[PDB]
Amino acid sequence: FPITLKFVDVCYRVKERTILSGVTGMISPGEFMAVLGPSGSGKSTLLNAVAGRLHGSNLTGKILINDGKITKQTLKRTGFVAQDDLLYPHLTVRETLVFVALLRLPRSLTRDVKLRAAESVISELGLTKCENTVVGNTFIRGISGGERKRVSIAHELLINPSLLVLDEPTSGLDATAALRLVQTLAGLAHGKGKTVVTSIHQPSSRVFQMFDTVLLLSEGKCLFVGKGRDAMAYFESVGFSPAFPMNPADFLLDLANGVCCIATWFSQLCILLHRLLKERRHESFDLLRIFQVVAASILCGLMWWHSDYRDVHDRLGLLFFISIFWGVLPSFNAVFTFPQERAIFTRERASGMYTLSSYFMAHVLGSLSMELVLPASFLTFTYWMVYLRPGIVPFLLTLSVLLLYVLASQGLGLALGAAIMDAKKASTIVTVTMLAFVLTGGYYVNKVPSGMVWMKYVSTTFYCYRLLVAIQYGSGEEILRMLGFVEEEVIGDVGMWTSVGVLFLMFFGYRVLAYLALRRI
Amino acid sequence: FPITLKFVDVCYRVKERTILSGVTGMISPGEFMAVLGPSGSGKSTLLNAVAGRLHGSNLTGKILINDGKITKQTLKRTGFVAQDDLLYPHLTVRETLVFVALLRLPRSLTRDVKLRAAESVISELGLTKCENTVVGNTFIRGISGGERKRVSIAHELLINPSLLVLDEPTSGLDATAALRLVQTLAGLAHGKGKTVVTSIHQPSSRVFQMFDTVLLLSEGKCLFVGKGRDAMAYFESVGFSPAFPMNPADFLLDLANGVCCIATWFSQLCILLHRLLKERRHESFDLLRIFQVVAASILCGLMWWHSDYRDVHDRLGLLFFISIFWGVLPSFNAVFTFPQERAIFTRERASGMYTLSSYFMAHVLGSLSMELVLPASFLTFTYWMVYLRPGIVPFLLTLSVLLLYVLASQGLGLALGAAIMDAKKASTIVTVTMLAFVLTGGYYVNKVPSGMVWMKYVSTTFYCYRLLVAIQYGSGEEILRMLGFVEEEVIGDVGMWTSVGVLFLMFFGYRVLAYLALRRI
Repeated sequence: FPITLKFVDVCYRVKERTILSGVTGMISPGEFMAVLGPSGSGKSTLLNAVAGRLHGSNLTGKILINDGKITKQTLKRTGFVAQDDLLYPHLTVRETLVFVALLRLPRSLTRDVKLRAAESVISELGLTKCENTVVGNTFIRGISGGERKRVSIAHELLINPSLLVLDEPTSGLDATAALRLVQTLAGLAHGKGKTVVTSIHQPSSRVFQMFDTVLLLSEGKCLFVGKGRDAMAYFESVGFSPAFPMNPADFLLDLANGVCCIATWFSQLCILLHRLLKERRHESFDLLRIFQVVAASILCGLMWWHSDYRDVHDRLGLLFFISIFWGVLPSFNAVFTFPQERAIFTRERASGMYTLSSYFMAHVLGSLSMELVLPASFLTFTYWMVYLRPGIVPFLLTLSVLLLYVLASQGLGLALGAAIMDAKKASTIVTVTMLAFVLTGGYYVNKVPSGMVWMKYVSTTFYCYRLLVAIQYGSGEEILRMLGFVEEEVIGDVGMWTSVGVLFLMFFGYRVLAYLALRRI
Repeated sequence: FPITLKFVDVCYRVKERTILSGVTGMISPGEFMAVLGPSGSGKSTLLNAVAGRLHGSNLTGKILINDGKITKQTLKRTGFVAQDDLLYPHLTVRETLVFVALLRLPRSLTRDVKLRAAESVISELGLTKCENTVVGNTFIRGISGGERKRVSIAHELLINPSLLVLDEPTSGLDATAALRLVQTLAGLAHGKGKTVVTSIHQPSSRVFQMFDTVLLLSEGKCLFVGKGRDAMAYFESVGFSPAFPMNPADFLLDLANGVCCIATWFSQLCILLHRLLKERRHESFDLLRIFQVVAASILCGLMWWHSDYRDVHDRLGLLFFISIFWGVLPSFNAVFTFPQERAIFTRERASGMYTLSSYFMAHVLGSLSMELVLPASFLTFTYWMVYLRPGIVPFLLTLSVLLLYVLASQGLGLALGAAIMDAKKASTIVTVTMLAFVLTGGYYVNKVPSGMVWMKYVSTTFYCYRLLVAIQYGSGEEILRMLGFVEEEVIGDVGMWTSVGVLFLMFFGYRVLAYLALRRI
C-alpha cells in the first residue's frame, strides 16, 4: 500500500523547553529513511510524533499520512517498534508469535490463516532456524539479542504495516548482527515496498551506505534532508569538510554537535490463559518454592507425628501453623505478578490485543489452578502421618477450607500489588497486613482489649483458623467427654457458615479491589 | 618510570580451543597502544595475559616487562582497570578515593600524603567539579557513567603505575563522553610519560586518530602491528582497500572478520569500618524496614495493651512473637550481605587492600552496631504499654536477652549466606532452618516425640524463649501463689545460664563458621 508520509513545520514545546522548531521531510514507499541525531537531541520525540504516540496541545503542525489527517484508520498501517523488547521469557518464538497473531489480527478470519501469517514473518525476518528454542531473558538460556529484536519487529509485522517506525533497533548488539538486521529492514523497503523509518544511534560504515534517505537534526532544526549518498555533497557545497578519514555518519553527528461480543471475550481469555501458562508454572512450581513446602511438610509431619487429638493445645498450634504458612506464602508470591508485567500489559493493551478485563481474568483464573497444587500436596502428606481426624469428609473439608484460604489470601497479594505497583514497596505492606492478620487470628492473644476486636473480623487468618478447628473438633461437645480451657479457644466465636461466607467475600472482594486498582494504569 | 613491554610468540591452549597462536608487539613509554579486535576474538585474553592476571601452564612465551621475568616486583607498576566498575553506592567520590588511598598505598607514609595522592588524581582525571556528589548506582541518584569509569581508573592510579592496562573503558557510554575519556588516557601517555594499553570495542573517527599504536588481531595471529596512522598504508601495500568511505577502525574490524603487624590490622579494620558505614545504615535503616518494625511495635503494643501478668498464656505468646519476629528479621537481612559484595571483595583482596580477616571482622563489628537500634526501639516502646515486669533490672535483662538473640540469629544469616553464596538459594534455607527453630522453640509443640528432642537444643529460638519467660515469670514459684499447666511451659527445661552460654556459643560459633565458609572464595 502506498504510504507517502510528509510533515510541514513540526513544533514541540514540552515542559518551557523547545524541542522541534522544525522538522520537514518526505518519506516514500521505497525510501528507507534513517533519522540520525546526537544523544537526547530530537530522535525519539520525532518518532513518537510521526507514529502518533504523542499528541495533544504540545504537537503543532500537520503530520499528514498520504495527505490525510491522523485518525486511527491511518494507524492500522502503523506498527511502531519500541526500543525495549517486552517478551514472555518462557514461550518459544513459534509460541511468542502465534499467540500475538491470534490476539491482534482481526477476529473475522480462520485459525490457520492466523497461523500462517505468523509462519510467513518467521521465515521472512530470519528466525526459521532458531524457531524451536525458548526466547528467554538474562537468566533463562534463550535466543540472541539480535534475534530478540527480530521477534519484536514481527510483533508489528502482523497488522501488515506499510509504515514501519523502528526506534533504535541497533542499540545493544553486535557489528555483524546489527549489519544483517538492517538489510532485512532495507529489504522490506526495497523488496516489499514498505516505508521504513528508523533511528540508528551510531551506525557503521556499511550501515550508512545501506540507508536510502538520511534526515538529520542537530537539536531540532533539521540540518540535512536528503539522500545519505548525497550527504557529503551538500556540506562541502556549504563549507564543511572532514579533515581526516571518517565514517560519513560520524562526520555528521559531531557537526550536529558543532564539532569540526461475548465470544470475542471468552477466546481472548482462552488465548491469554494458554499464553500465560508457562509463566504460571515457573512461578508456582519454582524449585525453591517446592523445597519451601517439601521442607514444611516434613517439619510439620515429624514434630506432630502420630499426634493424639486429646492434646488439644498441640492441635491448635498445628491448625495455626497451617493457617500461618498458607496465608503468608500465597499472599507473598502474589504481590509480584502485576508489577512484573506492567510494561507488557500497557503496550499490548494500547495495540488492541485485549482490554484489561480479559487480561485480569486470565491472571485470576490462571492462578486459581497452579496455586492449588502445593497446598493440596502438603495437606495430603501431613494428614495421615500427623493423625488428624480420620474420614474422607473431615479430610476433604480440611482441603476445601485450606484451598479456599490459599485463594482468599492470594487475593490480598493481587490487591496490594495492583494498588501499589512497586514490587518491594507492596511486599512490605503485604507482610505488615499479614502480621496484623496472624496476631488477631485468635491464637496468640485470647484476652484482646476492647478496641482491637474489629481487627479480627477483617482478618483472613481468623476465619481459616476458626474453620480448621471446627472441622477437627467441632462445637466442642465431645472432647469434654474425653477430657472429663476449650470454650475460650474451641467454641465461642463466629460460626461455620459465616466463616465460609466471608472467606468468599474476601475471595471475590479482593479481586474486585485488584481490578479497580488496575484501572488508572 | 620507563616500562618497555614487549612479548615474543604468546600462546594459549584453553579448554582444546586455540586462542593465541601468536602475539608479538612493542609498547613504549609514550605509545598509547589500542588493541582492536572483533567480538570474543582475543582482546581481553591478551590483556589479562599481559597484566599477569592469568598464568599457569596455559600461558607459553615470554611476557617480559623491561626485559624482565614477571614477578610481583614487576606488578606494583601494573594497574589493570577491569571492565565492571565495583564501587560502593553511597560514598562520595572524595570518600571513594580517599578510603582506597589509605588501604592500597604503602603504610609507611603519613595520613595527609595519602590524602593528597587521592586529591591529585581527582583533579587529574577530571572529577573535580563532581567531587561532592554521591557515586550511586542504577537506583541511587549519582554520578554519570563516564565519571564512574574515571573513579575506577583512579583506583589504579594510586599505586602510581607506569603500565596502565584498561579493559574496554568506552563500552557503555556516550560519544562526547567516551571522546573526553580517551584524551585523558592519551594525556597520560603524552603528558605524563605513562605506558597505556587499552582495548576499545568499536571506536569513532576521532578516537582512532587519537591512538598512537594499533595492535590488531583477527582471531589470534596479529594481523597489524604498528601505528594507526600507518594502518591504511600497510594494507593497500598488500592488497586490501576500502571501496567506500569508512572510519579507519571499521575498515579493519571486518577485515579481521574477513569481510571486504598488629597495628596494620587494627587500622585496616578501622578504615573498612568507616568506609562500610553508609552501607550499613542503608541496610539497617531502610525506610521499609523501619516501617516493618514501627508497624510491629503498634500491633504488638495494641493487641497486648495493658496486659495482666496473671494471664500466663497471653504472655507466653507475647514472648514467642518477640522470639519469632527478632529471629526471622535479623536472620533474613543478614543473608544478602556477603553475596552483594563478593565482586568487590575478590578484586580488592587481590590488589593487596586487605586479607579477608580485617574484611570479615569489619562486617561483624559493623553489623553489631546498626542491627541493635531497631530491636532496642521496639522493646522500649512495647514494654511500658504492654505492661511487662516493671523494674529496670527485668527491663535491661529483657533487652540484653533480645539484643543477644538478635545477634545470635544474625550470625545464622552470615553463616548461610557465606556457605551458599547465592542470595536467593540461601534465602530459602535460612527460612527453612528458621522454620525448624520456631516449631521446636517450645511453644507450638509441648509433647515433642522421642526423636525430635535433639532439634530443640540446636534451635536459637528455644534459648531466647526460655530466657524471656524466666525473666518475666522466673522458676515459677510465685505465679502459682497468684493463680492458686505452668510447669510444662514455664519451669522445667535448661537453665538460665545454660541458655546464655549457648546463645554466646551460637554467637561466636556462627561467625567462625561464616569465616570458614568464606575461605575457599
